[PDB]
Amino acid sequence: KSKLKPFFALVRRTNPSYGKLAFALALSVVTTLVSLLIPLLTKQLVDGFSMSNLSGTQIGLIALVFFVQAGLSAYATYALNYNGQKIISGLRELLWKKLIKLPVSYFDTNASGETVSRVTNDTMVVKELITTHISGFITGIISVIGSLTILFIMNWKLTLLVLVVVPLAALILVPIGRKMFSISRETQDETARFTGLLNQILPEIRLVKASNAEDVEYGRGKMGISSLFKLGVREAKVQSLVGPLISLVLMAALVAVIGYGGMQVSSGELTAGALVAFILYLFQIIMPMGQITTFFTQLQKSIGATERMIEILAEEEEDTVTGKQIENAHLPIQLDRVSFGYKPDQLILKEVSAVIEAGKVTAIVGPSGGGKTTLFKLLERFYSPTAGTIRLGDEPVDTYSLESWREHIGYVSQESPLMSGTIRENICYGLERDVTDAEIEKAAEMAYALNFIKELPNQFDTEVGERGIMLSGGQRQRIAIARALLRNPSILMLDAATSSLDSQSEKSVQQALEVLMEGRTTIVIAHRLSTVVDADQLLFVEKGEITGRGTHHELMASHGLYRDFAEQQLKMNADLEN
Amino acid sequence: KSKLKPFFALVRRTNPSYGKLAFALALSVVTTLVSLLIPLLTKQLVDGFSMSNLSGTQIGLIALVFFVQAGLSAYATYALNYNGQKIISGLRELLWKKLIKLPVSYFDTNASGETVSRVTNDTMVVKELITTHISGFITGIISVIGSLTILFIMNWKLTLLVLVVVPLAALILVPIGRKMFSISRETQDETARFTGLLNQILPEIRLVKASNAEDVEYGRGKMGISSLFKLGVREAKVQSLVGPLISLVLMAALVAVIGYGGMQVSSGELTAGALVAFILYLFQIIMPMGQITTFFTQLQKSIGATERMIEILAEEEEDTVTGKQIENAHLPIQLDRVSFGYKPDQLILKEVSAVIEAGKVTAIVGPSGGGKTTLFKLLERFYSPTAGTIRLGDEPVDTYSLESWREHIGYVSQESPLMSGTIRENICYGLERDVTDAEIEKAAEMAYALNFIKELPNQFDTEVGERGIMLSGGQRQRIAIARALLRNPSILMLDAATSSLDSQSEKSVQQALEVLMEGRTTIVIAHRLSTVVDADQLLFVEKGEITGRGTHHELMASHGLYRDFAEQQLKMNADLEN
Ligand SMILES: CCNc1cc2oc3c/c(=[NH+]\CC)c(C)cc-3c(-c3ccccc3C(=O)OCC)c2cc1C
Ligand SMILES: CCNc1cc2oc3c/c(=[NH+]\CC)c(C)cc-3c(-c3ccccc3C(=O)OCC)c2cc1C
Ligand SMILES: Nc1ncnc2c1ncn2[C@@H]1O[C@H](COP(=O)(O)OP(=O)(O)OP(=O)(O)O)[C@@H](O)[C@H]1O
Ligand SMILES: Nc1ncnc2c1ncn2[C@@H]1O[C@H](COP(=O)(O)OP(=O)(O)OP(=O)(O)O)[C@@H](O)[C@H]1O
Ligand SMILES: [Mg+2]
Ligand SMILES: [Mg+2]
Repeated sequence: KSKLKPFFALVRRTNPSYGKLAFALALSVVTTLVSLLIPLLTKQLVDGFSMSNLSGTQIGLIALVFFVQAGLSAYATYALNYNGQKIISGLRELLWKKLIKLPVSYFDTNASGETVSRVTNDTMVVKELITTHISGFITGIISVIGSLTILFIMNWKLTLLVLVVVPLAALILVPIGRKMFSISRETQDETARFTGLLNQILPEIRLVKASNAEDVEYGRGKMGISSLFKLGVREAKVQSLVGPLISLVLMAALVAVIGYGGMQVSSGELTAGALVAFILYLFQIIMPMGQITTFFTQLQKSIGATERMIEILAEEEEDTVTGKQIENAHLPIQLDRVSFGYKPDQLILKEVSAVIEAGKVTAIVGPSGGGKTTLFKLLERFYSPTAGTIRLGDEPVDTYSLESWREHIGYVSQESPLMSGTIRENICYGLERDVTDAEIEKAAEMAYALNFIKELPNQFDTEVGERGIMLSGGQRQRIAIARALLRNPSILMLDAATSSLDSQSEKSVQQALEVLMEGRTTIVIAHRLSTVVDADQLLFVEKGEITGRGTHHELMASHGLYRDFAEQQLKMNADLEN
Repeated sequence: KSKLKPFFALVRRTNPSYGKLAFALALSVVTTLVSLLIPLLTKQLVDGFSMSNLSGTQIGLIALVFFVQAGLSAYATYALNYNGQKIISGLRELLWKKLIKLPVSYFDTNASGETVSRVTNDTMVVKELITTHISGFITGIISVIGSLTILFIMNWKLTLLVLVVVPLAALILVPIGRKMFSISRETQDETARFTGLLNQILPEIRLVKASNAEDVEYGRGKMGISSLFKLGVREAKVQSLVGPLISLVLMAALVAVIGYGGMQVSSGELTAGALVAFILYLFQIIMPMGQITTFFTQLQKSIGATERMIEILAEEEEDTVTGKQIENAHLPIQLDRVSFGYKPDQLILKEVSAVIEAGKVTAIVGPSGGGKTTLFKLLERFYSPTAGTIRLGDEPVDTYSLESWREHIGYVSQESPLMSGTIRENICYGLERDVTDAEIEKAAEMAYALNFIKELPNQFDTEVGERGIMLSGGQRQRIAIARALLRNPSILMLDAATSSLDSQSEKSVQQALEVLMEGRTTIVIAHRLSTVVDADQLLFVEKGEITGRGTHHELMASHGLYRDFAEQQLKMNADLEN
């Protein structure tokens, strides 16, 4: 609560803005002083400099130099802008050091398309306030206090009148402040959701063109713009209510300076020139009051923009803490009852319990929707179990720091996602070492990628492009297997890595992986049982429960379901010749 | 060329801005006139209204009402903002009516993750110019011309001097204009590329967390921010060069009004008060000159921002033109010498020629990297062939309008992409009809989806989230097959639709599809030959060439390769029991 406190804390966590802004403020206050000084000099300076010829020759250069001193007020502007930029740049670094550290559950919950716009399109709203309206506020406040002291030395009562009228402006501007806050929050939310929709539509352009939904999607993208337009005009329709109201307040103050002006008109007003000058300076003060009002409305709008970004920085990332660096990684992974559900109500794993042997092939097999890839996401500690935990040699897996547990496990996903860039920026990813270009090569050959990656310009960059769309549906899986094999991992985890590639490449990659990972522990999902018949252990997973565990022969002889699960399989290939 | 012409054309293609802006301009010019009028009245108005009390009682209300007429200058501001918003909103509709109409080749070429920022983060730069600096320019120009006529009626020569000095300001401000243009273009390009990088990183968060590349990716996201910061400070470092230079120009003009002032000081300067007033009004004119300079620099920056968006609107979309609405769709698709390459140099299809029979199953089978999905992208006219064309009943497929050709062909891709939203927003997509709930069902039951879609809260929305990540890798393929089966298509095209689902679901979906699509033409890719043994025709595709075409038995007996391609397959399943 008290939005100003968290906003200024979020700004003050961007430290190096703090230094030169003082110099900026000093230059601005001195420029404001010289602005207040110029007329008081210039009038009697005209009569004083009656001999313009002689005055301009020697002292006239002063009348030039002060002007370029006005030039050195421009510096203050640039100063602000530089410091201004640093603040928003600081903000982006904060968010980009938080977004990629939040646990994956936050990204299953919040769709990450929108948070990207939170990083890119929100802080650009914080730019305008810091860049201009802070200078506006400071010059306005100093000019107002100066004119206040002036009129105070003019009068003892009418200054009290205006200083009481000002609080009325505060209480009449508060509701517009709240409305600006609410409108800015909804507009920033709407721009975030719009960019999310558009980023989720465009990369799927093949689906749009093929389903013939160009028109429906243009409509659903137009209805998103129109909810910006209204939220981009209603806000304007509130800002217009700062123009009259402020003047309206001065109107009352005028009646005030008239009312007491009529009340004091016997003793006061004897120097009616004093009253006239009072009114003149009231005009001169109504200008900077408008400036201060613009700054307060912009502060409320900026808080309304960043009140959603002020909680992405409070989400508790979770990286290396225990530091118990893994030392063996060659132990059998034990699972004691390990139950887990993405949402807390429904359970997808109901007291699973298996023993992944060390240095052998264990195949998690089962019908779709059974909860296998979620079993790996448990086994790689993306999430954490709700029931009892995993162990290595009777030690819980929460005793080893995550950085020492993900640098030992090479995990090929069901999608085999690629990122835009080179193929040497996806075959080697995050490897702190310099790959040595004999290593990228042995890894690709162990994934049967060296054949197809030499027909193109090279390993060099067949820029895979966005989501690896410049490669096939089989070549990108081969590249993902290569990325997993490059790290020389102790525990391998293939989530159907031979899914979308043909039979020949399947046999080759199988031979290579079995030649390499002989002494290490491997866990493969086999959607078609022909590829894991030789596995050492099998885990039949159905509905989040491990129904049958054992070798292929004993399980198929003891498990009724899996036999059919194999038999139909056999039938098709047993039908191939006849 | 001549950037102002294309920019104003791009704005004028947003018509309904055009109307109320005239009212806005009239209100602004009248407010500028009353601003120029106020002092000339107010001085002798203090003298004439010395009554103090009698003037305020009856006529004093005028001194109030004109102030709220100042309030009705605020309207003009809101007017601009409203019209301002409409322009940028208009722009977004233009781009969103162009981006989803460009042929897919443009999206293979230009990564779409940057064009999304071109739509969302560029026009927000056009907002500031239209919202404020157009009013600034108009008031400044009118005030400058008024003061020019004033000083002209004061003097016949010194006004010529200042009107000659102004062109010097033009020629000294041109280079800053060009620098602002270049900096704005590079900054907009950099923000686009940054948002592209970030949108291609974040949705792959599992890959980042699992490859342990949190630190490398934070670094590659920080190096993107720093190239905004520099491009966001260098621009500021150019804007600061408008402050002094303009004043510097006035400096010369001062010497000018002094120089001829000394030249004419014999005849002129006899009314030295005239010279003093000339200098005073030169100050009063140096203010609006700064305003006009700000507007010109902002115009150059806005052109620098939109000079990349002014060509996305010139890319020649390609939708329904010939209008020869397809009438039969039950003819055999003939392929004449066809050849196609994504880039013009390398050919991926080298004179392919096949005959997809009408009402039968033709299976395109072949090793990965062979060019099958590109053969479908030819057969669905995403791209167009470079060699001879496709035909239906001896008629080229470029004789039928695309809208009548994509509403007849249901095409399941290799990725089976989903979009965030309901499952009833992906099982039925772009269908103009109301999709009864009995139809969504006889569809999702034909794809073996009715079983898993009832365990969850319902068809309603087990929101599949961004890229369908709230569903499995098999459930989303089943949903994609459902989306293809819902449209009741004459030509079906399954690009490995039974890839990532288990054997039982494979058999069920195969039985359902063979029960439904018996009278229609189907084309399936089979990566594992057990699923298309019963197909009527086979197309062995290797390296973009159709090596063997025929039934399974005759081809396997006549084609040496495919036999091994089958035999090894058999071996694994022939090894399953032993
Ligand atoms: C929230 C709406 N925002 C505004 C509110 C404003 O209120 C004003 C009250 C004034 N006191 C009572 C007369 C005077 C003098 C000028 C004002 C101007 C103003 C400033 C510069 C040039 C002309 C004017 C102007 O409006 O012309 C009048 C000289 C003004 C401008 C804006 C943008
Ligand atoms: C590109 C840099 N942009 C600027 C350039 C500027 O040049 C100015 C030249 C002037 N003529 C020669 C004296 C006067 C009078 C004021 C100026 C101001 C100015 C305007 C309002 C209040 C104070 C000042 C100001 O600088 O204080 C001086 C009164 C000013 C402001 C900015 C932002
Ligand atoms: N955010 C989520 N990520 C992954 N799975 C989720 C999520 N939310 C819910 N689920 C549930 O998890 C299950 C998918 O995980 P699972 O491990 O079953 O995939 P899978 O077994 O690899 O699928 P398949 O066997 O077809 O490859 C589904 O039943 C789905 O309802
Ligand atoms: N933008 C692109 N989109 C698709 N393919 C491209 C593109 N650019 C180049 N290609 C080439 O197209 C070929 C992939 O298309 P192809 O039809 O061979 O995929 P595929 O045969 O379905 O792959 P698989 O058989 O493994 O599923 C690759 O050789 C690749 O080099
Ligand atoms: Mg492919
Ligand atoms: Mg799955």
